[PDB]
Parts: sequence; C-alpha cells; structure tokens
Amino acid sequence: LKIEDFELHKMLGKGSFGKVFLAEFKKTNQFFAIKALKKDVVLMDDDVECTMVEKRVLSLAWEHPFLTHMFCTFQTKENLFFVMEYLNGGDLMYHIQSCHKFDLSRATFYAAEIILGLQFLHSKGIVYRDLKLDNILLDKDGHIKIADFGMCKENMLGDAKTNEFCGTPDYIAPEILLGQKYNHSVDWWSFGVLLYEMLIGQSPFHGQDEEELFHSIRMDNPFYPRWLEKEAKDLLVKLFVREPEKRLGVRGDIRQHPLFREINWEELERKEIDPPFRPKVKSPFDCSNFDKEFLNEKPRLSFADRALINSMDQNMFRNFSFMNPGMERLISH
Amino acid sequence: KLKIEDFELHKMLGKGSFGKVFLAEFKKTNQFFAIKALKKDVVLMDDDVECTMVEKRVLSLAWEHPFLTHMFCTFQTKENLFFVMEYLNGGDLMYHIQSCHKFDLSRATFYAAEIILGLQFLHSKGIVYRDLKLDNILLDKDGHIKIADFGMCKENMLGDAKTNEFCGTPDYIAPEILLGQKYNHSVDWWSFGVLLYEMLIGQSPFHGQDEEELFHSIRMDNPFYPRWLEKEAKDLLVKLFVREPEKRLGVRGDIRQHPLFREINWEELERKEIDPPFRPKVKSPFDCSNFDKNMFRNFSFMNPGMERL
Ligand SMILES: Cc1cc2c(cc1NC1CNC1)N1C(=NNC(=O)[C@H]1C)CO2
Ligand SMILES: Cc1cc2c(cc1NC1CNC1)N1C(=NNC(=O)[C@H]1C)CO2
Ligand code: NA
Repeated sequence: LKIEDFELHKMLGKGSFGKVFLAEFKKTNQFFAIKALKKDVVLMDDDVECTMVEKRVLSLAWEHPFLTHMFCTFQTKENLFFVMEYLNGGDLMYHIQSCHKFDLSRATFYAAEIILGLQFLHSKGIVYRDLKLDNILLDKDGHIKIADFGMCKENMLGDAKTNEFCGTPDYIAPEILLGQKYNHSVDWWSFGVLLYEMLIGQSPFHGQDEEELFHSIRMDNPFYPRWLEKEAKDLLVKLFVREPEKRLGVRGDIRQHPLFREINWEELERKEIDPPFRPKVKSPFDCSNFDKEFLNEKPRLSFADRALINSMDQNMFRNFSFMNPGMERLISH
Repeated sequence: KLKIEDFELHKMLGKGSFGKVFLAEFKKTNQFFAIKALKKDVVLMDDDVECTMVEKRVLSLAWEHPFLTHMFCTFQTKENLFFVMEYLNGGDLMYHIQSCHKFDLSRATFYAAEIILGLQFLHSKGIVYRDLKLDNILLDKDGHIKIADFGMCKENMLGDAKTNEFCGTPDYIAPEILLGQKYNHSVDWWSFGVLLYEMLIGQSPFHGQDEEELFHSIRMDNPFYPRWLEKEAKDLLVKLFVREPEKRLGVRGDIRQHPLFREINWEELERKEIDPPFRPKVKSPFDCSNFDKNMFRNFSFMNPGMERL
C-alpha cells in the first residue's frame, strides 16, 4: 500500500502533529483522515518514540467507542502515515470558540464519555498526559473521540510510576511541575481543567508567562462563578486536590458523583444516550466543522532533508506498519 | 567532558572561511547536530585566536535566546576546535534572496522584527555584533531566523563603552568605522539598515567597482528608493541610514514602535507564537559530500541543555 492509492481531496489541518488530509481510497467512496508525518521532522523534534507509542496505543484503541480508530499505518523512505476514521463532527475547541461555554448537560455528557475513554486507557496501563479541548474530536452524531496518543506512557499497571515533564501548560498537573514521580493521577487533574473550561469558558489557572502560570497551578484557588451548579463545583473541587492520592479518579468512584446522577453508564458506553449537541454534517465527506485557513490550501506532502534521511538509521520506525482485517478486504478487491 | 569520538560525522555541509561544517550524529541517542570544525594551525596563521574565543563566550550567553544559534558544547583535540551546534536546515538568507530576487513586505517585516530582538538581546548583554549580513542569518525548519557566526563580536560594551577596530563585511560597514571613529552598538543598526534594504529591494544600497568606491558610496551617497517601495519601509530605512550615530534609530528612539512593525505583537513574536509567513520548500540547501578526513585554553564549555541529553 502507498499514498498514491489515496486521493487527497483537502487538508483539514497542519502543525506540530504533521498534516491531516481528507483522503479517499481510489474511487471507492470510502473516506479516511490521513495524518501524514515527515521522518526528518520527527527525528529533529525527537518524536521517534512518541510516534511508535501512538501506533501501539491506536492498536489497543480500535475496540473502544470513544477513542479514535486507526485502520492502518505504513511508511516510505520519507513519510509516516496513519490512516484513521474520518470524524467530521469538529473538535471541542472549534465548537467552544463559537459558543464560548457549554451548557451543563452538554459538558456533563462530554465529561462522562471522556471518563469511559480515560478509564479504559488506565485499565490497560496507559496514562494519556495530553488531555485538552483540541484533542477531543466529535463524530457525525456528536459522541466524543479522544485523539493524539503520542504523549502516552505505557506499562503503568500496578505499583508503577514515571517522572518526565510533558503535557500542555494549562493542563499540567502540579505533581509534574514539582518533579514528582506520578501515575494516572495526572489525567484526572487535566480532566478537571478540561471540565472547568467547558463549563466556565476560560482556564482555571492564569499567567503572563509560564512561570506565573505554573505558580498559579501550584498555589492559586480556582474561581467558581455564582451561577455554576453546585454539583459541577463539587466535582471540580474534588478534582483540583493537589495531593494525587486524595484526588477523585485516583481515590473514590468518579462515576458515582452526583453530576452524572442521570447517566446510565452501561447505556452511555453502548452509544444509546443521544448527544445533547448534534453537529451539522451534510455527508460522510463534509468539511464544514474545520478552520477554513487549511481547507483552501492545496493538499501536498513536503520535500525531505535528503542529507538527514540518507544518514538516518532506518530501523527507528521498525514494527510501525499495521493493518486491521477490514483494510485488507478493501484493498485486494 | 565530551570528545569527537562520541559523535559520528555523517556528511559535510559547508567549507570555506568559517572552517568546515559537518552533520554529526551522537553515538547512542541518534541525535543529529551541526559541528563546526576549525584547524588550530589554520586559526593561528589567520590570527583568529581571540575571534574563536569571543565566539565561544558569546555562544555561551546565547543559549537562552530563540533567534540566536544554540551551541550545545565546545571541545578541542590536539589539532582541532569543535563547536557542537543545533542543526538548522532551512538555509541562509543569501540563498533565499538569490532564489526569489526580493522578499515581499510581510516576509521582510517578519525577518526584520526577529533580527531586532536578537540584536537588542546582544546589546543588553554588552555584545556589539559587527558582522550582520544575509549569509550570517540562518533559517530553522519552521522559517524563524537564527543569527549565526559571533566571531567578530566585541564584549564589555555596556553604557558608554566604545571600541575602534576596523571590521565587518564591506557592503554592510558603517560610516563611523570607515571614518576611523570610536564606535558602539550603532554599527549594528547601520548594517541592519543595509540588510533590510537588500530584503525589500534585492540589491545593495551602496555600490562600487572596488572597495575605495564602495566605501565612498557608504560615506557620501544617499540610497535610491524606488517609487513602488512602501512609505513606512522607506521611512525606517531613511531613519536607519543617518551617518551621525547618536541621531540613528536603534541608538535613538524605540525601533520597535516604528509604523513598519504596526501589526507585530513583540511578546508573541519572542515566544514564537506568530508562525513564519514563508516555510522553506527545499530542505537543507547546502552542498553535501561523503565524509573522509597553548593559545586555546578555556575553550571547553557545555551548556546545561546538553547536560540533559
Ligand atoms: C486538524 C485535525 C483534523 C482532523 C483530525 C485531526 C486533526 N488534528 C489533530 C490535533 N488534534 C486533533 N482527525 C480527524 N479524524 N480522525 C482522526 O484521527 C484525526 C486525523 C478529522 O480531521
Ligand atoms: C553553509 C552552512 C551550513 C550550515 C551551517 C552554517 C553554514 N555557514 C555559515 C556561514 N553563515 C552560516 N550551520 C548549520 N546549523 N547550525 C549552525 O550553527 C551552522 C554550523 C547547518 O549547516
Ligand atoms: Na497569579
């Protein structure tokens, strides 16, 4: 399989994560989102291990209804490709910029579906570490899909901990900022930050530079407006406990919190509770719910630093190729 | 303490007056770097002992700033001097000027803004740069500028301190240097004017068939500005090409408040939040090859960034 077998119609986004294209396989009317990376960029950014972690985690994640599904991965001399399911609902950052903040029932629904996704990852010994609004995609019906697993730590079951400094600044837990060894607790602090931003429409911690922001994360009390529902406030107070072992998600049973009192968790996992927000989606190949800056730009793969790629060790991305049983059936035919 | 055996020299990127630049990989980590290599006997012949030490001392201070070339570590063998640098494959600005003749106003404004930040950092640290030019500005893979080659710097230039040695690349040298005057950071702002003029117009502001005529033009001729040039770009260049240093913009006034940099948020620029308007298409526009083959005391140094790796 090669990229020439796909027709790259539009570019949905670019950035540090690479380039994401709306791709159609041949002329089968079967659409996909292809994340296309350049090997030389990956090497200079020191994202070799991060790329392999993303492949491995997406190999676990095809079961779970609220993690992004990967159909196949493959590589050329210059390129690394992930062929994903195309989720044209739009990400939560895109939707929250428009409406400023989410209503209580919508934020609760998203919070509940994210809990199922995170608890699945944690059960497999995976700590996610990069939970944020623009890493949560919506599908055509409005169910959440957690995305971007390159920042994960695997093999975290049992009495296991890790210590490396990573994540997005607004969402970084204080235990990471203080240089402590940590476990899945870091995801639940980030979850609280995400939930706060959905409900309140701004971040709970602030600063003019990173130093003030990290001080705020370590020291400052989150602000709860008078209009905020009390059970929403309670959950956030139980999530913003700086002692990791006393934080909800690590301690207690987060599903039994009164915020999710109307939520049947078995029904939610089976996709049987209707999302309070259904995105506008005309077709399976619609591009309405994406920033228009990228869409208008012509889809293309960059050139590569030939001196770097020729001098590179080829076996860095060994065992990168993957393919589920569905893709083999829709290739040979 | 690091050694050359810890690296593996893969391919040669450049060769000339700045020694030889090699693309090198670290032994176990597979982390790629640019290594600049100088022969000691060659450096002693050219009388650039002090120049090499000034480069090391400036590159030690310059690890913090985003638009200066980052040096990870320096070390020496019996015959060679090595600077372990971050690998910057975007290409130098002389290459990109030669590609498209001139940069448009947005591209020229962006590069001019990032150069102002880099220069003003050096000036606040007591470093007058003195060799600003297109081929000493490297781009990273994203498109951000990186000021390189600090061998011609002068240290301890804080407050009313001055120096008097004749130096710089002919097209860019200030009148006060040509007039043999005791000068300060003002010389960088003249050179900035020349570099900015070349980006917008695609030719040098001062001309001559030899140095004698070129230096006369620098001292006497006012530069030509075409009709199509934007009035704000012209205005900044006119204020930059003042021949009395004290009246020059950069020395006098605040260069960041000029109408050319109207849309530029200076803090967001310095944090690298504003994306470059030009990403390089060609990757590593440099000539590539196979590999083949006590005045320098206190040359060894290692930045705390390298200590992590
Ligand atoms: C910008 C962007 C657009 C995308 C998608 C992702 C992004 N950007 C990433 C950065 N965080 C979301 N995806 C989509 N579907 N499925 C996926 O797995 C990914 C490739 C839809 O389009
Ligand atoms: C010709 C040349 C090639 C280079 C580099 C420099 C040059 N030439 C110099 C002359 N002005 C740029 N560098 C690079 N990365 N970082 C650096 O500091 C230097 C060593 C990449 O390759
Ligand atoms: Na504060």
